Amino acid sequence: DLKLPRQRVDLVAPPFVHVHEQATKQGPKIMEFKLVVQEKKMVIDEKGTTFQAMTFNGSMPGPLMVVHEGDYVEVTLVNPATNTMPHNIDFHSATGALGGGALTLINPGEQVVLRWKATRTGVFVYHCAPGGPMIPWHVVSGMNGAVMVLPRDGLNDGHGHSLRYDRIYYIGEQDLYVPRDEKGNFKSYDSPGEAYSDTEEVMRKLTPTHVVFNGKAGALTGKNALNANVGENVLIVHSQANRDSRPHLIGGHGDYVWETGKFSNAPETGLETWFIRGGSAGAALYKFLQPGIYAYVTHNLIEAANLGATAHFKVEGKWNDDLMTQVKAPADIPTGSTNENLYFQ
Amino acid sequence: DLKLPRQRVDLVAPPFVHVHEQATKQGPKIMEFKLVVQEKKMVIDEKGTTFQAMTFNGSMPGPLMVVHEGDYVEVTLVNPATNTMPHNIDFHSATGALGGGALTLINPGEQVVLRWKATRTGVFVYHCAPGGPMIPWHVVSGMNGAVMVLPRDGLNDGHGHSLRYDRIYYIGEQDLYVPRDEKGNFKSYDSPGEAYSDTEEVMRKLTPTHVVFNGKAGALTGKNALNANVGENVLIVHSQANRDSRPHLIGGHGDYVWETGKFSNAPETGLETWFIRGGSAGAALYKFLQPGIYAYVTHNLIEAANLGATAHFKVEGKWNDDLMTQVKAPADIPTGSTNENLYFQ
Amino acid sequence: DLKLPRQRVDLVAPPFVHVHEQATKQGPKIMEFKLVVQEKKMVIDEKGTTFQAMTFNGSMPGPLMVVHEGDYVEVTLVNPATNTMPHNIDFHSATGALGGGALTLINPGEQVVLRWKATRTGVFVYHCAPGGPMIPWHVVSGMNGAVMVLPRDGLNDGHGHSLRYDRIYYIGEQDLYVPRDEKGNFKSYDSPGEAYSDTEEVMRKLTPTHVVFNGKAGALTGKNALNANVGENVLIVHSQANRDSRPHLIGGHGDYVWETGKFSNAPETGLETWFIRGGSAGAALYKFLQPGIYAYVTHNLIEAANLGATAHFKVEGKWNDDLMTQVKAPADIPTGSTNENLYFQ
Ligand SMILES: [Cu+2]
Ligand SMILES: [Cu+2]
Ligand SMILES: [Cu+2]
Ligand SMILES: [Cu+2]
Ligand SMILES: [Cu+2]
Ligand SMILES: [Cu+2]
Repeated sequence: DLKLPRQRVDLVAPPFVHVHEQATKQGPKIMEFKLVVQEKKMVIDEKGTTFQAMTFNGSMPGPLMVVHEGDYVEVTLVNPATNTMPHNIDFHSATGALGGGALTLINPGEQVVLRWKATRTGVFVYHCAPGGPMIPWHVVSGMNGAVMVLPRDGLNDGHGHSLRYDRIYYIGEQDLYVPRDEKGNFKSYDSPGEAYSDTEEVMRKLTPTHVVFNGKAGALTGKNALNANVGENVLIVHSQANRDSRPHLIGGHGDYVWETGKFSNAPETGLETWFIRGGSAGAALYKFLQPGIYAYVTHNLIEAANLGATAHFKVEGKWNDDLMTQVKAPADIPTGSTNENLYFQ
Repeated sequence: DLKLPRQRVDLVAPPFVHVHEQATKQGPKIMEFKLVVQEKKMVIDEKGTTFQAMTFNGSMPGPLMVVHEGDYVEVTLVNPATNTMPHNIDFHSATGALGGGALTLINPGEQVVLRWKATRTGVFVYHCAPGGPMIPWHVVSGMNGAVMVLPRDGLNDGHGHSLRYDRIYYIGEQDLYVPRDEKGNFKSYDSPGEAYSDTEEVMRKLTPTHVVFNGKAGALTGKNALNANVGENVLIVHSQANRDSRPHLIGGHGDYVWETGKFSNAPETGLETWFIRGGSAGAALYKFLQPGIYAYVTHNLIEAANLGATAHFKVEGKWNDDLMTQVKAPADIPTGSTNENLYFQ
Repeated sequence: DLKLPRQRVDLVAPPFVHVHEQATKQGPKIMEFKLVVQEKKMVIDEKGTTFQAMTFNGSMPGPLMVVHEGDYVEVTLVNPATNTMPHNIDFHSATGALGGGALTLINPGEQVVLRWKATRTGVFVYHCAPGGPMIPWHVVSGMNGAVMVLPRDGLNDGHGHSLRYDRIYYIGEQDLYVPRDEKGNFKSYDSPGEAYSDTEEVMRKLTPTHVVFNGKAGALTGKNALNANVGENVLIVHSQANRDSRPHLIGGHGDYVWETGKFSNAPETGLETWFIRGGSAGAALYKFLQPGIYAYVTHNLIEAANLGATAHFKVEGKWNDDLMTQVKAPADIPTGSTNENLYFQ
């Protein structure tokens, strides 16, 4: 007997986001989304390591859902008969029944329809959580995404000023636990079930083998770099359903950062590095001031450079020599420079 | 020559809390507490693994002490002659002498009386800290608790509105470092001293074998679930004296969260997951809106499900279908559903 | 064509800081700094373990640079011909070209001059970042420091009150990854290049062998303790370029803490323990109220006591028995004390 208008949303693969309004004058709606569970082998690194992944909608992360405060979110969760395990969904945005997990457990060949009222603003994790040890294993197998619940008036700076983004990207970070053989090579498996025992042993020691954005090392570099232009205000939503992260935009800042990810809280200003606690989503606005390549990392630089957790932005525009300039290009060290007379010698 | 009234406090075992007022019109008092050190073997997991524990008042965590701003806290620390090691106490709430550690070192058969003025509001860790390597070892052996210093006016939302809790629970999280034999079995020892060398080796690699609430895996599940009712505002104090945590109430939120734990700072609103930095206590208020089981975890879900760090709430009340409802129970996937035509196939 | 006055800054070795003003009436200047890369073997622990370090200005951390909002910072980066590797510098305070890394890559025998406008207030990390796996390896080899960009009006409490420090100390925390032989002994190498392969293997498992302040275990204890006096307001700048930390002043508090480190954000008040996300600098003011030894730690107490991460303050002044006093010195436990009748027995 919820007599509200219904609006179907077509989800898009991360790091892109389905079309939505920021500020709206539309009243509350039943926002209809479909998530289809896909268990499949995926490539996770640049050497071609494969992985028995479990996904919402075939991606790591699952897609970003966007609704407004006071909307109702009606999610059809589908578990195709080609899958081997039960699945469900827990929305950190939702109230009751373990986030909906206690209402969405489906076997292969089943679907279920959950509605939750979007009473809490912010970016939130959603993840599979079937029970017991299956909870971490489904989540670190890739079954996690995020949902953004925007204020109807859109974002503000917590000091009565509207904030509008020109562009939005969703960065889902995934810790992966890939078994190795005696020789230190990553092991391949024919099913998630066959990988489980060896994978739980790696999981137990809490140290990922891979930490990736958008499902694989290099996913958001080279050809798949994130585009932007000088002057654009870009919202960067970052989620980590299992493990902490410390995002940093190399050559940039977080102009406005909700590191705990909830828009009822004023953002922090001018951050270098922020913190996404495992089990949450956060968000950072930045207005690009300079063109060129930016690397977006977790600033555990070992994770960023050696375990997969670097994305790139390619920003078009004119260089601003006032903000930064190379005064003198690399040149031989004079004489007659008196390095040798310095304090620390 | 402190001529204030004296009030003796009877401590209770966590996760319960001794009777106290929130707002008070009482003036500053000397609040008298007794903590008795108990070294003893304890069971820490559901397979019956034992552990040479060191405790305040026989529990992990030690009990929650509750006082008001400007009270004086007079702690009798007792180290019974049946114990084998010196102990002391460091109050993160206190000013001077390493939190009182430099004034409370006692051998077995000794007691000492420390007074500290409650000048700082919030929830704080207290822990043993005898010196050198004994500091981490006493703390990760279980010698840590918390103290709450309430404003005399009780809690507020940082925006001039009173916040009152119906119910308070203290969740002490403990990282444990249990040696394993060649075969991967947990080792048993006859004394804390005999366990030390092997335990320090595990401690050095920074990866707990167990992460538990109230001293053991399963301590706050099944029969020992935390009770609440729909409409109750519940304060959840969480401490971790050694290692970070990211609390999350599955199916709930943090309405008001002091993740750094200090009531001179406005809480954040509507959090999904918060962050307890090792060496601190934090606190979250939540008003239950839905009945049923809630799991309260660290949202490193590997820690939560596989290393012990899950508690349950059992909440009585009437389900609210407006906040969340199962629109359609699990059913076979139509035909004629066109899964196969979806974008990500 | 930047026609501003030029001011040369003489850097000093951490934990000291070069002379500067807090509030200034000086207009924007070109602030000239020189950083000289020094690759050298350094001692990192109390057992004399050596390490193939890479440094700015021969120290871990590199020195603290201090400027004011709207200054321009003109950095001459020097890579002497006695070094073996290329180096560069990334300023988290700077906008564009990967923080300046994309404008400062120099071979041994070269120098380069970078200018960046100090548009963002706070404490920021600077670090070497040559590209790819060399980024973490240069950073965890010691090539990181910090820069403080003060408001021209100096610090404030975010509530319109000026905050002034009597004394400033820069604590650079360094995670180190030292290979071990079959026997568990730390390995020595003749060059950074020869250490690389074995070091990357340790780095990959994300668990430091050492966590140190000012480059070595014990660097800021005993003779090299940090001095202060009762009544002094001390600013403690803490940086970690690669890995999280949770600073705590044992026997003290953070009166005013910018844990994300950016002065456009009001500090938090009265913290026990704060959080420095890897890849950032934060800062805490404290007014000493009590004399004596204070230990300043990361409150992973295993790291603090067993991997090197403890500093000391030695504070001169008169003890305040009102804040804390030993009511009764250690004494035998009465009879007739009824320990045995207590709840937890
Ligand atoms: Cu699943
Ligand atoms: Cu969750
Ligand atoms: Cu002890
Ligand atoms: Cu402590
Ligand atoms: Cu370098
Ligand atoms: Cu960086």
